[PDB]
Amino acid sequence: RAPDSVDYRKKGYVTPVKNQGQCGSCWAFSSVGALEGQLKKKTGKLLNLSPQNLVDCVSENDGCGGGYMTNAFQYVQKNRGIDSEDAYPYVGQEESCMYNPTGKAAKCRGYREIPEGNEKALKRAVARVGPVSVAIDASLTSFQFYSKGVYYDESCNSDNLNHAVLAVGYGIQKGNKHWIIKNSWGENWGNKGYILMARNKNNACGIANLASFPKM
Ligand SMILES: *[C@@H](N)c1ncc2cc(Cc3ccc(N4CCN(C)CC4)cc3)n(C3CCCCC3)c2n1
Repeated sequence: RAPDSVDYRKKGYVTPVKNQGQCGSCWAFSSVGALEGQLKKKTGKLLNLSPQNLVDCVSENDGCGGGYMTNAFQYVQKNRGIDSEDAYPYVGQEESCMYNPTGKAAKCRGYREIPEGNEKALKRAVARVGPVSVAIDASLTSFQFYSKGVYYDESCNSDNLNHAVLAVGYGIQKGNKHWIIKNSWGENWGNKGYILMARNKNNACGIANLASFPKM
């Protein structure tokens, strides 16, 4: 059976929480987070990858205007690599693509998508693969000002996907099952940059509607 609790932060698969600023690059941080997890799993090394590389170079996405994680993974595969954060620093603004092979830190062989709305499939992926990129409805004031506990709001709309984050684990808190989510709004947001979101509560906030992970 799959573990009843998994927390990749404890296994050293997760880099520190970042702050995306005003740029709508949540999709880039979500993608990089998933790649960072696979890189650690494959090479045993953990390092910050470049979301700016993705913002400036994934032509299929809209830079600071938004984009999909699947398109980001496809880029890394076709481009044959993505630079480290140190080599291509985050600025928080769209600029011409400056990718350079010299700073390459990871590669990608493709990606897989989680069946729409299937939390059991998402659980399997987090348990057997690692951190997974996911999209959610983060438009509610209750989410914006989250501080502690298992987040659940009857007003969340699973069809209103407007933000991308990273699932780095799952567990239970005071009898309530949850997903451990890494956001990209800085360490001062939520619980040191993280939020626990309701698990197995009918795909709350659309947690399993647009999930995917990279193949390495
Ligand atoms: C995260 N900070 C963030 N900010 C703004 C977002 C806008 C969108 C919606 C969106 C815009 C553009 C695209 N691409 C370009 C056009 N092609 C046709 C499709 C891809 C995709 C999506 N998002 C998304 C919300 C849902 C999760 C992914 C990001 C924004 N996210």
